[PDB]
Amino acid sequence: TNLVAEPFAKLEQDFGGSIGVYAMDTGSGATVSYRAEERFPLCSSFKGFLAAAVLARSQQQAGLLDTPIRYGKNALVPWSPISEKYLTTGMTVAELSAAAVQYSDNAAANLLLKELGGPAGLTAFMRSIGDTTFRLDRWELELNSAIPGDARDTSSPRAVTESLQKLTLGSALAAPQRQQFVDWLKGNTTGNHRIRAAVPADWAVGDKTGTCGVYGTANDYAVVWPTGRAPIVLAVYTRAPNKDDKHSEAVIAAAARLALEGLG
Ligand SMILES: *C(=O)N1C[C@H](NOS(=O)(=O)O)CC[C@H]1C(N)=O
Repeated sequence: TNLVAEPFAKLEQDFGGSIGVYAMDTGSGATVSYRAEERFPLCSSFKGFLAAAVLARSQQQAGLLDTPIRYGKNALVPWSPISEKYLTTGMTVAELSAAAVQYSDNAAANLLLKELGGPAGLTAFMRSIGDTTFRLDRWELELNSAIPGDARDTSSPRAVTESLQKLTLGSALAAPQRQQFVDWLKGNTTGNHRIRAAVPADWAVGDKTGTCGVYGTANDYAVVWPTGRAPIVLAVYTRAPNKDDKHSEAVIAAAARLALEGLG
């Protein structure tokens, strides 16, 4: 039996789908795992790892992050509020990266993906840090289709958490670039009702959300710094079997609460 798992199973049954959770206490090595190795659509959440890959490239291409990109109107797609606002100005690669992370800007994500050689390029970066699960296959907006059983544009809660740790706390990025990634995550604007809602207000959080919407499909991943303790890294993903099934932020927050509670 798995008593630790029963509250999660209860939660996803009330929800009407599947919830996937993985949390790592980087001090103790303790973990909390629920459907941790099943695939879930990435939706917008891929944009965190996208920003990381751009940061890694900027270590080896001098002035890359400072480079202005003067994109045209044909680079724009729905829900690109920052990219639209800066259309007549242009944006640096840094600014695009922060827009992708902190506002989930779609156009900014597509412009950066192009710089890396498209979804296959981001996938190759993820492989280079030892992540064999992550895959990005399509661009915005098609990557959000979230069709049950389609492996395209998916990862697992465990692989996400493991890769997040490597990039934010490990050595996969050089220190200045690691700190930039952490700062982008900390300044995220879209995650207030997800993992941030599960966390004491005095603990620092950096996160990135995803919301495909269809098939009850949404997610959040985070690094959490509890006051006086090593950081906790975690990922919460949801999906559901019917196209009209509605995602729930509350369910992502409740799952996060159970992970933090289950840790030692
Ligand atoms: C990503 O899943 N999305 C981008 C945008 N904001 O969502 S997020 O903050 O939950 O990441 C709208 C939904 C979506 C998309 N359809 O591109």
